[PDB]
Amino acid sequence: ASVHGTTYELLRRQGIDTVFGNPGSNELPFLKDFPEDFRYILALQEACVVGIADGYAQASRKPAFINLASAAGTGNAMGALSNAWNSHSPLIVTAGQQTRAMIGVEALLTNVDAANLPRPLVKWSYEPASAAEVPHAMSRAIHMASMAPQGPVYLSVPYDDWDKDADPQSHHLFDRHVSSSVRLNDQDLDILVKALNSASNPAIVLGPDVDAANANADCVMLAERLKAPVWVAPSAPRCPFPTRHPCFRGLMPAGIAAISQLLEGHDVVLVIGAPVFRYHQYDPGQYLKPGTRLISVTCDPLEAARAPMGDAIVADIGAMASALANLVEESSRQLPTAAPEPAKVDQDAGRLHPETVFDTLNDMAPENAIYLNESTSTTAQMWQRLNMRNPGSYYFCAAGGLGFALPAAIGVQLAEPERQVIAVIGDGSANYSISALWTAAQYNIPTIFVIMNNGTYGALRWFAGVLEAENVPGLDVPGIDFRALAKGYGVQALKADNLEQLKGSLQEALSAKGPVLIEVSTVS
Amino acid sequence: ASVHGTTYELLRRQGIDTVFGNPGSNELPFLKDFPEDFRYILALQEACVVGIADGYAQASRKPAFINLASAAGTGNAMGALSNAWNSHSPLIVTAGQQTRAMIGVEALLTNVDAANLPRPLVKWSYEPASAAEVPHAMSRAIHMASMAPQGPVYLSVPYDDWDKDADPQSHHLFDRHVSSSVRLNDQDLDILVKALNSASNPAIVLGPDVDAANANADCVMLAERLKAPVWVAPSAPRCPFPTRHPCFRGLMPAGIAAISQLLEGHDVVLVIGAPVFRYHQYDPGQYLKPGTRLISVTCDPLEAARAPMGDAIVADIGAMASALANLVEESSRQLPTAAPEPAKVDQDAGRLHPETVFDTLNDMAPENAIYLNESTSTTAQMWQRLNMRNPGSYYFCAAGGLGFALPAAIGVQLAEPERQVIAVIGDGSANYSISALWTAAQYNIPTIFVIMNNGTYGALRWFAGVLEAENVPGLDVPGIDFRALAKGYGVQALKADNLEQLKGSLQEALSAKGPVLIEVSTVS
Amino acid sequence: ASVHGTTYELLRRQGIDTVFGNPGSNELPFLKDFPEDFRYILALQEACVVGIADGYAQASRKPAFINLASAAGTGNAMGALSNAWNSHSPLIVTAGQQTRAMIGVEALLTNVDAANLPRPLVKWSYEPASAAEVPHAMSRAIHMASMAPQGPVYLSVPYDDWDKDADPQSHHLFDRHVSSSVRLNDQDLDILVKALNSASNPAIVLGPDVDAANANADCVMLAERLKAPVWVAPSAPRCPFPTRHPCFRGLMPAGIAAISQLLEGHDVVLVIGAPVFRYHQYDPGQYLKPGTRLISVTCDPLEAARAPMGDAIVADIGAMASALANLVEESSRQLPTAAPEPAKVDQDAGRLHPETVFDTLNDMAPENAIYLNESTSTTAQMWQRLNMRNPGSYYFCAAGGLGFALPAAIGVQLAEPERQVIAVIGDGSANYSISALWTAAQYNIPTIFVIMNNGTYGALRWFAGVLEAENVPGLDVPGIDFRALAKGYGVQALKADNLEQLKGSLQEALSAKGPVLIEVSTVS
Ligand SMILES: Cc1ncc(Cn2c(C)c(CCOP(=O)(O)OP(=O)(O)O)sc2=O)c(N)n1
Ligand SMILES: Cc1ncc(Cn2c(C)c(CCOP(=O)(O)OP(=O)(O)O)sc2=O)c(N)n1
Ligand SMILES: Cc1ncc(Cn2c(C)c(CCOP(=O)(O)OP(=O)(O)O)sc2=O)c(N)n1
Ligand SMILES: [Ca+2]
Ligand SMILES: [Ca+2]
Ligand SMILES: [Ca+2]
Ligand SMILES: [Ca+2]
Ligand SMILES: [Ca+2]
Ligand SMILES: [Ca+2]
Ligand SMILES: [Ca+2]
Ligand SMILES: [Ca+2]
Ligand SMILES: [Ca+2]
Ligand SMILES: [Cl-]
Ligand SMILES: [Cl-]
Ligand SMILES: [Cl-]
Ligand SMILES: [Mg+2]
Ligand SMILES: [Mg+2]
Repeated sequence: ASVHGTTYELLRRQGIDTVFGNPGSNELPFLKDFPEDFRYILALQEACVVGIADGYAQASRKPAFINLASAAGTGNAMGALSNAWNSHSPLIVTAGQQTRAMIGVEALLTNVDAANLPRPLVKWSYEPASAAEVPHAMSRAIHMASMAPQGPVYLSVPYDDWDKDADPQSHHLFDRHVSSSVRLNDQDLDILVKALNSASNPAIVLGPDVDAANANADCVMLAERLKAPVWVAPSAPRCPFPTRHPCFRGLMPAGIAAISQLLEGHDVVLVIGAPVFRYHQYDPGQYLKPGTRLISVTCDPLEAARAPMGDAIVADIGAMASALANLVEESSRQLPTAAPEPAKVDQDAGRLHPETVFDTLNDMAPENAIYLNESTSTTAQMWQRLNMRNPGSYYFCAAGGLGFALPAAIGVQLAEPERQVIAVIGDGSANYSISALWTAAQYNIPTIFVIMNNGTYGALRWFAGVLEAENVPGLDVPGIDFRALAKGYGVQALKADNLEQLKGSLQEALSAKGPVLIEVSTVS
Repeated sequence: ASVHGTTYELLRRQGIDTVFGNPGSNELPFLKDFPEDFRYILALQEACVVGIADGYAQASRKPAFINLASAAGTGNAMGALSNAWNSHSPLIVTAGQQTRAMIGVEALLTNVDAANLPRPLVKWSYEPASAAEVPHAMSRAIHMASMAPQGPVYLSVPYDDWDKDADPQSHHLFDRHVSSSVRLNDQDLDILVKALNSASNPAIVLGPDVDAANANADCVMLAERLKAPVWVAPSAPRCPFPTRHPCFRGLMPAGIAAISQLLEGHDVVLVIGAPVFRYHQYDPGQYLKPGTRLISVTCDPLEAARAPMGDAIVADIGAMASALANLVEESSRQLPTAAPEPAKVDQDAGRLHPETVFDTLNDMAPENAIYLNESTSTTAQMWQRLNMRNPGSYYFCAAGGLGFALPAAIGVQLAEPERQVIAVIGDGSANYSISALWTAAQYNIPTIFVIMNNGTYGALRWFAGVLEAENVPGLDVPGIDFRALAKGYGVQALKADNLEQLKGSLQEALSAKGPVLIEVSTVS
Repeated sequence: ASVHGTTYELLRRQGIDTVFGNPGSNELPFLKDFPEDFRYILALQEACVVGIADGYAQASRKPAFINLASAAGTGNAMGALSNAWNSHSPLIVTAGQQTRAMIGVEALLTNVDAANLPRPLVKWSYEPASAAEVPHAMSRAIHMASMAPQGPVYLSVPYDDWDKDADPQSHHLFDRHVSSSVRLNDQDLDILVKALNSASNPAIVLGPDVDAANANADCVMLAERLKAPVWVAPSAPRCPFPTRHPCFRGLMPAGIAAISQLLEGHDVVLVIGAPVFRYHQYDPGQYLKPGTRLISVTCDPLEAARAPMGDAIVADIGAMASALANLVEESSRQLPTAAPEPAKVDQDAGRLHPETVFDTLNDMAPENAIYLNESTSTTAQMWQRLNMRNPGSYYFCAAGGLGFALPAAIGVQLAEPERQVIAVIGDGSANYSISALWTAAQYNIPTIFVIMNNGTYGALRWFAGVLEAENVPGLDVPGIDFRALAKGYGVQALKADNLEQLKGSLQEALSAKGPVLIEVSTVS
């Protein structure tokens, strides 16, 4: 067998059946004779390719396979990889290299020092030393992406390798099963459970790796048993808990002092599946107040090492959440009472308040909708206003890199064809990966894109306000017609300049058979 | 408090009380006011510093702390770090940097691009962005070295940082407990146990991480229950099993074909705490024969990813070995019978056969001796001839890097003051880290060094033989007087030119109160 | 032809005829059939191999070729490479890699991520993607080491490559001539010359790249024409000027304030072949005083970029020094008068003052002796007391990394068989690369080693004094018998406990036919 045949068999045997890509000449020998059981999803720029694959992997809870055009294609995707690193997304990023005979002279399209190119944003990065090594290297890439803590990996392959003879002993790669589904030993787990049972006022903080593990329901059971309030760790890339469950307390502010104040009076704080903590703003103070002990369960040694406080356990989040949920006692304390409904913001017949948009989405969207957020100035109100009952219902750029939500919403919608995906994206953010719209049109992936148009980089204006920073250039983005951009890429386009029109536009979008973009005129 | 005071308190609170070092000017501000409860162990060159620390960490089963002289000191230690990487040794390697005000001009002793210097031989490498970050970075270094899979880490600190004010919130670092003591979830563990119980002819292969975890006794119980032969994985850095236990079958040859042949007819092969596999010689063939299934338990995702065959489970070796030993059924098969005694090689009254040396050591050494091996041409016979009943009884350079055993034997002896350490080191290997002898003399660490002197790089001569390689230069090392070298560094020196003298020399060495070097004249 | 045959022909055609090495199994297929016109120089540890090659390259003013044992051998040499980087030494460092078929499984002796290992201490680092690329990669290594600014490079070669068929088109590599012998364009050079001619009180500062270029005599002509005092830039790795020439003013102190004070009143300061500046101690103040303009000529863009003051010209030092020396006017100012003789330090009949040792060496050594310095506390007095009339007369570890002078002195002596080499090395420094002595013995390279024995790391004691740092551990190195160490490696050994004996020992050493080590008892 050839390296090509053996590699596609390895992929198929490891559950991979879709290639997200934008092709180049070094990749044509990989893509030729493309197997009839595989699906190729084309996107027009590599930030889009990787964003789509990332949404697909996150929602499907399995690795996604990517093929990019040598160094330039890889480089165009590196902002996307920064988000993927922070969300622990299992992405197998492959790129073609020049023919081995032409690497030394650095012919056009030679990826120089290839394995160094995507660092430090990948778990593993490699170029094989021979053609027959390629299937083994691909095996390594699959498993390195998939083992806890999951993450992106990179493999560069000289284009002449594919037609060469494979090692027949590569068949041993095909059915390898590799597990990191592990949890704390019984003795030490019993110590932790007893600490939780003995707490007089426990709190729980949950991060994205809970949703990635589909540990949400187990965490609900855990919070109910412990009668504990539940927060979402700051800068949340995913939603790990039903947002109208009685224990739910919302998104933590991304500040050191703000978090220690929120946790004050809680004697044991159990953090699961989050870094401790993804702060953002400068908000100096105490990491914890006296009287609060923190215990973190994380899938990532790098998270455990860098926490500035608390104990940590490095283990699989699904295995730990299940074990804890089933081992803790039923506390006789009273169950926390549900947060009140958010207020209705006054809304006239003019431009939309973001609060109005979120309330209307919550009113009209199906109860199993999936939301994506890249409307940076409105995140707190989004979290308060969307009832998200189910797992896999929310995604936000995990490293704060704009250009994620628009393509990721297409990948999530491909992963979850029966759940309506609604991406809420600011007018600034919408441009970064605008060409991703084409893929939704071409494959008829019926994502709904809600563009929040206020003409400015709102979150930066606000931050310039808190800095008292005068004369900052580059904060306004006037003069973009998003309906025309949608038309440009073949996506149905609507515009909502007021509440009446927003409702009408959503009704049309929700019953459409294809992707729809709604440009919403929002308040400055 | 100062960064200096806070950092030493963090070290003390995390169980660190010894600094292995060779000082330079960038390190003096760290080493000043050296705490009276800490111990500084000086060595004369950095391969020696790190080799001593490495033996200490491996034998003590806890992290060792190192302080090296900027870039040059770090660089001199990089061969030592290659071994430490392969043995998963928890080494916290620190080095001083120029004062922050002088880094930009690249004053003498500026470590340029410092964090890149020890890559790829460290798990984590870093220089903090400010003085107040230093204690947090040190915390990260401690935990990154100590979490499974253990390994060396690197921290560079500008010398002006130590006198600066620490963050008072650094006190939260002091008592952090971080655990990776995890094992496979119950459901999947039950599947594995049933596969082991159902095997008709199981075999067990054990690697160094078993000895590192002190999982040896549990693996004995496991092998006894399964009535299974036990091999040591190839290129063994440690001994994971009593070498005269009835199940023991010895060191596997480091070849692909040789291993698949040895495993033929075994239906399930359980590998614990080893890469799959650390082959060395070219020996092409089948990874496994038809009919053999392999299951690997490893502490290291990188090992699981690169195995060319078999299933894998990534977990703590101590936790897994304990669980398996206690969950498997007692097989009704007959217990394997012990390997026969090795033959006595004919020995005249002249130069010593290596076999004679090992037999004599086995006869005379205490039953709790600890051996180190850097006699590269004699490893197979060493493994056959030393009865090593106890854990922690054997060390061999895990990446094949010479210059390990001589300093490591000093560190092991410091770690295990009641167990006589005996390092068996070839005349070629002895030179790499010869100056380490001084540290044994100065601190009166009573290691015994047995120099196998045959005047040549024997293993390379042999390999040149199998290659039919003629006219290879550089294979002979005549003209070294090891007794004079020992005298040079203050270590008692003896010479054994025949068996009579070997016995006499060992008797003297074994009753000595200090380190002793015996130069043994061995056959070409 | 094979890759082996083609590669040795390329080496021979590019002027390489000597391999400095310590062999391992991955290198045997390179070293087999070693050409009869090449010379292999074995050393016992890789810091020694590279130090010897470095002295050889620096003194010969041509590249030196090195072959090391995979990752461990490379790593053991990395302290040596730190010095080589700072001295711009043209070193071609090669190492063997595992066979391509065994790289993926990471068999023992696989150099993982090989090209990253020696970074950031090399100009270029690479592993070829195929066997037929090896000669081209070697060509690249040769030229990258040899082009200004010269420096070390690294090439890793899988051992199976050597026997494969070469590309016949590789013959075009053999006679390539690559030049960087360039100087500033005529127009801008005329501007510089006019600035020098117009200066009322010029000074000249010279660094190691002047001696590397053999630009010394041209700089003498330049200083004589300009009637300018001449200093050696701080932390000097080489001597660029006759030390008793009337213009010579000695070694600059390695401090910011000290240098600006020395240069005060000089209106134009021309720096040639040095960084601006290799400061060491913290000595804050002005980079230059008002009224001083600095102009730097450097072979190294990295030096020009990081200078904190002055203009710079990046060009070949030999070409620039020649052009300037021949273009400037003869100033009618008076020639500077020579520095006075240094004082004779009072010396009793006991332990030797370092000043006495240097005075006696100056009295007895030939006028074309070559000195190496690794006696860190005595450098200022060494520079004042040795009359070094000729180029290539002084070497000091360019990155401050100890372990350079002992092996480098052997390489320099091999490069300059008619010039007596005398290495003056402190008792602390002597241990780092002590095994290098063996190579001097075995090849009968008649270097003289003068060990300055005061029992302590003197320069660090002094620095601990200026820091007022109390309780610093690890500063004393008692209990080393250097005569026994020399005996151990087959080198004639003498001891000088007083002046009478020093004179007697030097007389014997100077007339000896082989290497000689003299252990000198010096004052604390
Ligand atoms: C790739 C990239 N570029 C720039 C930014 C910086 N940035 C920018 C430009 C923001 C403004 C986004 O504007 P928007 O219209 O999408 O949303 P808002 O008006 O609600 O802030 S928020 C933010 O962090 C980024 N995070 N990622
Ligand atoms: C740092 C380093 N340098 C070189 C080698 C290569 N090497 C060398 C030089 C060997 C010969 C060791 O000679 P010895 O006298 O210690 O033992 P034997 O005579 O029994 O082989 S075995 C081997 O792998 C190495 N492994 N590590
Ligand atoms: C590899 C390495 N390790 C440690 C140092 C630190 N160091 C050390 C240890 C010095 C003392 C040298 O002692 P010596 O006996 O050779 O000479 P003096 O007594 O004259 O200082 S000077 C110095 O910078 C270094 N520069 N390089
Ligand atoms: Ca109102
Ligand atoms: Ca509502
Ligand atoms: Ca906006
Ligand atoms: Ca016989
Ligand atoms: Ca016996
Ligand atoms: Ca030998
Ligand atoms: Ca006097
Ligand atoms: Ca004199
Ligand atoms: Ca000294
Ligand atoms: Cl358990
Ligand atoms: Cl479980
Ligand atoms: Cl010109
Ligand atoms: Mg990069
Ligand atoms: Mg490196």
